[PDB]
Amino acid sequence: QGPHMWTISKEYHIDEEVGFALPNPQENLPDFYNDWMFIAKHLPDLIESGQLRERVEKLNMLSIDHLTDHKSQRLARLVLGCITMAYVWGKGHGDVRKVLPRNIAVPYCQLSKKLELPPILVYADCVLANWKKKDPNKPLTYENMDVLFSFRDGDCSKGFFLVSLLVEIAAASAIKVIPTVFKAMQMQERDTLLKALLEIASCLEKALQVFHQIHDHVNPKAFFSVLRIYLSGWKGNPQLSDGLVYEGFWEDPKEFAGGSAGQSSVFQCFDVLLGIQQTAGGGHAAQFLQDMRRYMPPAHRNFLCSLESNPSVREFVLSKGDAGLREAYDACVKALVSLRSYHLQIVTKYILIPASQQAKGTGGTDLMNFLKTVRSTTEKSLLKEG
Ligand code: HEM
Ligand SMILES: COc1cc(F)c(-n2cc([C@H](O)c3c(C4CC4)ncc4cncn34)nn2)cc1F
Repeated sequence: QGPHMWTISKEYHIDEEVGFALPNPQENLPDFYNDWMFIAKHLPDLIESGQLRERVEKLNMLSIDHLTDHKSQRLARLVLGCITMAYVWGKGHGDVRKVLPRNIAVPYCQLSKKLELPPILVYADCVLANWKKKDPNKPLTYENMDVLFSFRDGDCSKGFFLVSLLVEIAAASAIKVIPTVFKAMQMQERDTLLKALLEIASCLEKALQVFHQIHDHVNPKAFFSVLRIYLSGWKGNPQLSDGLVYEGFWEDPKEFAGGSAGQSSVFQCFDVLLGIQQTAGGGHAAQFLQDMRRYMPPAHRNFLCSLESNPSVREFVLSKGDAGLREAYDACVKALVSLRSYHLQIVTKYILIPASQQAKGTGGTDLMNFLKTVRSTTEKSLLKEG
């Protein structure tokens, strides 16, 4: 019949409440994995004391066969991924391990192959599956939430991961409007389309207000001098120029990029929907965002290329000579420009200024240039405002 997004199929694994985030993540693994759980839950103490690497090297190789459902496999990825970052970087002062012991590398790679995700911590692990409600009968607010794992005391990982998650959830409230958009275009329902675009804009405007909470829960000194170390990967990294050896799984060292919000499917989703061709051309920013799709869960990666197969919303609006429809489309693009402009100020506070008192991103190239290119591509998609 063809690529028609008239409904969001349950096979895309997009939750009605939390969107691309993992709904009600599992907190405990079966008892068989207690040795992994003790290490993952005590990374601040084990790293600070210099005992982390020895505790990891003492592990027996545990089979992944006892992780029988999706949520336990996602929790185990988050546990193994946090342990791997702590093992590779240690205290973060130049003494790096270039070989991941087989006792963790083998189950980590087996589980990563099973979930079609690389054997490195991704945004879907440390943001989308790394959370819980303190009280299940209370709403999804910062006060009623916590992360499952942190790297070091005072690293601000709770604030950084949770505010990223909250923004991600706020933007997700617009996903349910996508089938209304495609259906209104197919059925030539102008008023329905206009109303749907304004609702998407409203959601993206609310996501910016949610972002303001970053200042209360993250401090620049801790983010840049402490958390930054554990967010780093091994692709174009001079500290691990050939990548990491996953002992017992692969013969040669392998390179994988560190976790990135370029792996967020909700932001890539609205750029695709609005025809902001962030992945077009052969430039660095476009190549990076396309590359980050292979670091997203497979159903979410599938949702994005499915959106790309649908008719263009931008081309539909551009061809109508309808001021009301063009304004509603621009309200969506404007809300993304506003988010990106505010995020540039956040990056200046949390990265640029601390770095100046001491910038390359996950892609190995200047992060300010990447962000400004992404923002500029969005601003240039406005049909009028200039
Ligand atoms: C302490 C605050 C923050 C800092 C320092 C920060 C830093 C960065 C950096 C360095 C990048 C470039 C990509 C990379 O190198 O991995 C990036 C991209 C991005 N960030 Fe953040 N970020 C912050 C907060 C947030 C929050 C709360 C969100 C909400 C989900 C967010 C969403 C994004 C998105 C979607 C991108 C991809 C580029 C774009 O779509 O404009 N960031 N961020
Ligand atoms: C030179 O100094 C630095 C360079 C940097 F690249 C970073 N860095 C990288 C990320 C990453 O993209 C990220 C993540 C990941 C954990 C998955 N999660 C949420 C998020 C929101 N926006 C970005 N997010 N955030 N900061 C930090 C640095 F200090």
